Amino acid sequence: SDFIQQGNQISIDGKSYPVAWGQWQEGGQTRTGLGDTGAMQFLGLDLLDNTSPNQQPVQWFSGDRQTLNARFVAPNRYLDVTSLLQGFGPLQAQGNTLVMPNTNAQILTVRDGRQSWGERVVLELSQPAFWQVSQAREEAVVTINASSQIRYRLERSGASSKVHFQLPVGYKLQVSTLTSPFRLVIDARADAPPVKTINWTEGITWQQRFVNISGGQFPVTTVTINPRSPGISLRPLMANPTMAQGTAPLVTIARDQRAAVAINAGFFNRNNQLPLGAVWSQQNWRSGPILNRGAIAWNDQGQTTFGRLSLSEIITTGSGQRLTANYLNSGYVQRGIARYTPAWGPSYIPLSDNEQVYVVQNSQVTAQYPLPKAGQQQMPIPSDGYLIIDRGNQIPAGVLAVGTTLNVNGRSTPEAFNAFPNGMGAGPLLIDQGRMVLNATGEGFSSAFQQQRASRSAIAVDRNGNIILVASHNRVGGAGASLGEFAQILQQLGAVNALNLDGGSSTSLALGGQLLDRSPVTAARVSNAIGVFVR
Repeated sequence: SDFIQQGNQISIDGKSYPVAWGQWQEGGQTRTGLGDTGAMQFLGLDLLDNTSPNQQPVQWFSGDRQTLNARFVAPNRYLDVTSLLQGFGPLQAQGNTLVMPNTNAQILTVRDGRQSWGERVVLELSQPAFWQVSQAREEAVVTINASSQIRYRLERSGASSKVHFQLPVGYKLQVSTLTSPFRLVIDARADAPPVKTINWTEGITWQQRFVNISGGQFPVTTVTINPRSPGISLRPLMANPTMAQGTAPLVTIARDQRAAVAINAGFFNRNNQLPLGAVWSQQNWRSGPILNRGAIAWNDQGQTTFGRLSLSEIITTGSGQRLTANYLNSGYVQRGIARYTPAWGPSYIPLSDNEQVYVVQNSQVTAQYPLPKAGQQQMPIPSDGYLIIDRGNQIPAGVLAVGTTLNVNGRSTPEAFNAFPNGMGAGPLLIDQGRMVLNATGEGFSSAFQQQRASRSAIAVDRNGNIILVASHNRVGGAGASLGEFAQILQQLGAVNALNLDGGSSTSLALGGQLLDRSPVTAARVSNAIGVFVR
């Protein structure tokens, strides 16, 4: 009931882009709002530091800043762009797609020059123009809806133009606008993007900062969430919303499952798209913990706990015999007893050779089969039961005869984890009660993993019990953080407890269904995320 019309696409020069929009009635007028992070990325609005979440000062081919009204309609923060774009004629929707107006801009000159921090390219324009920028490693492109050390080249695209950049390693583009005359300014420099603090909605703040440690200066993107704010909840989100197998871009997970904020989360096997580590929500285990790895758990009252999590399930038969299962709904393969429930999916395919499967339906064993190969073949998982998988003949003969009744009882360690209905494993645990506790070897991470410099993701809590989602990439003029450096970064950010999440190309942080920290083309498909919902 918030909108008369709404959609998830805008069209510019005949091409559609993923931007949330809505139109409503206000003072007898039709107003048009665009998701803020979407307007920023696909129109080129500079979002300036604000005060109240309902106000958003912006710069976009303006001598004076303009303060746009902002309204939140889950999962997005919509900026009222009606006045901003008034000169270009009434804004018209065509179903799910808002058609952006023709600004009739032309590129008049292109000039470049050296600066202290790199190089600058200036496009003089006849009118304001929508623009976007994408970068993958040393290749960058500025797309503008205007007709026409570093190297750059213009490509004409009808009513639009693209400026293609080949950049020195470490350099990024910082793009801004000017007036008198209208100009798109493209700066190539290593110390980017600039700092920003946006009060986004009640209980959610987005920041872009430089964090200095001994090892260098790291641009870091954060979203800080007060989990005690009314209507805020967090949920783990799987690429496939109803099964364990699958990967998808984080930004696609965020959009499709309507998360206001999301960060990539758990480790996975990219070869078979299976989860490796704990994932649970509303006491439903999507994937079990492995290797006593770092984990966070929480409830909908905003309470959290951190620790190194393990889960054991005791299976007790109708005679009283006990079996211990150490793997649940996991892509992680070791000798031992594993269990697969409907949370895994409709079927199971053997992950190792010479497995034994016991089919359980309504708490009774109904069948036993060998799964000799690979696999190769496919056991259905009963909707009213589960599968017990024996890897390495750990189950004594006759214990699970057809007809045997079973009870399964699970318990987490540390004991405190049993209180929390939602959680996410990853690792390593980096900070605990203010102290540096990194022990990657203890959590089973390889030597190679330990000496790697990479993009990093984390979830942390500060002094106030606010949750911080953190994405870091390369330091200015250098590599991504080591695990120790990342721990120092998080300590600098005020983390009292901090969990390392999956990093590298997996690192991605979405707000209002747009990536904040990197270009979408550089973000890998991931298995799962932590999502923030505002209701």
